[PDB]
Amino acid sequence: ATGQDRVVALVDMDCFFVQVEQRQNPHLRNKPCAVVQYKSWKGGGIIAVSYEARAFGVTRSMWADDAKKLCPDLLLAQVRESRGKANLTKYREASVEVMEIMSRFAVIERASIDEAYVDLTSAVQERLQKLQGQPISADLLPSTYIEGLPQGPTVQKEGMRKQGLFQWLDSLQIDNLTSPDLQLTVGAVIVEEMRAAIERETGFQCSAGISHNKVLAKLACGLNKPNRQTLVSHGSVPQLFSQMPIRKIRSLGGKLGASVIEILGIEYMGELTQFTESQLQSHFGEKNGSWLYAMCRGIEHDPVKPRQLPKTIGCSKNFPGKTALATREQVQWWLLQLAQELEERLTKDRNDNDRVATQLVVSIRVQGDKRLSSLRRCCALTRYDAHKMSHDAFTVIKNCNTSGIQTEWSPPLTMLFLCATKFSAS
DNA sequence: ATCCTCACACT
DNA sequence: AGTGTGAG
Ligand SMILES: O=c1nc[nH]c2c1ncn2[C@H]1C[C@H](O)[C@@H](COP(=O)(O)OP(=O)(O)OP(=O)(O)O)O1
Ligand SMILES: [Ca+2]
Ligand SMILES: [Ca+2]
Repeated sequence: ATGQDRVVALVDMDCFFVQVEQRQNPHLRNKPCAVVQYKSWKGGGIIAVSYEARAFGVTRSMWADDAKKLCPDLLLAQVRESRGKANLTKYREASVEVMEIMSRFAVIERASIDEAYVDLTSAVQERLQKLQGQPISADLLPSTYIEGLPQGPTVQKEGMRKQGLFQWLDSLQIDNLTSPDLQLTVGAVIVEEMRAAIERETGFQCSAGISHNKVLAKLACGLNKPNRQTLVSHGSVPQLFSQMPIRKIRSLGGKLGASVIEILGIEYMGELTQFTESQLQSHFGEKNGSWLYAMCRGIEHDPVKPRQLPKTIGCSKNFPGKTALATREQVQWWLLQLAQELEERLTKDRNDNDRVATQLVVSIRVQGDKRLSSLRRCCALTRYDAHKMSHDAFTVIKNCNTSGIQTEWSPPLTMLFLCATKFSAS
């Protein structure tokens, strides 16, 4: 079981929110620019950064005022605000554009607002039969890198890419319709078409990874950005993983990746191969150890889920520091703002996707607590009605109020969160 | 004071 | 049902 059964692609829009504003505002194209939300505090937090601005070291999470110190000619687009909070509608809608184009080629899994996995196994099969037995020309792959090539016995980047592609296509066994390397190559030709279709029909540029599973696809995608795709073959994995830091593989970027590194005394993904599956399972659990055992050999079976629609519709606002909501009527007003956006997006969903949400999830944070949420509670969602939702949300969080007064809210609320979930066909 | 999101595992 | 992790 070499884990070469499937062809999987991960497509990822290049600096997506920036492109969305650059498409709409041509003055911003091919310039250092970023997208920010909320202008008042330190110029606004940066959530997306064009590749021109990145070369000055501008990053996400920075304050816009500080980014202007790194890049004085940085241009800024501010996220729409509605009802006193950020409104992402323009980007969800531009996201819909991209998901619908990709869905014309294969079944996709929406992984985030701007990336989708594609299972190309079947599409590659059909294309292999229409392809008689004729060779794959390099012109079919004008923006594809083959990771690990060129090797063996040109100083500029496009030169390297071409030499690597040529070495790869020279040794392609195009007479064997079951060689896994042929299938990825044909998968990559389809992804070139997918990416040309996206750019022509939206103007949005993107990168893609093509491999045999989701984690290699995602890893491959970020090896050659922007506006390029990378094929990571099963055979490339030992050299690729030998110096790949663990935290770079999807889901090892957090506490678990930190435990793998610490407990085992290792640094790179390839070092995991020296351990038995029983050993990995003993340190990290049955499923995490089985998964680590196979993943460090480049094998993973997580399937491409057929799901293009989010499972939850959510809507939240932080109230940091001195702004924490300390009165009962303050908490009521913002729950109404939240419910009002929620209601408007839910009714778009019902009309667009023939489904209804049946459960309302209310979360709050409390000043003094350490974590994202401090409490989560749930009631029934029977009506796309902003007042009822916010009345029901208040009902189910009223007793969190440690205050003895009735008009006050102690401890003050630092976050409000409303989430419709548990959708059913309608 | 990166804010606002979404999926999923664990219990 | 509620919590926590990991990601965009
Ligand atoms: O913390 C965040 N808070 C609010 N919004 C965020 C956040 N993190 C990412 N986002 C939004 C904007 C980003 O454009 C889009 C895709 O995210 P993401 O793929 O990670 O980065 P990106 O498309 O901007 O650049 P790139 O893929 O070329 O590295 O998600
Ligand atoms: Ca992405
Ligand atoms: Ca992206």
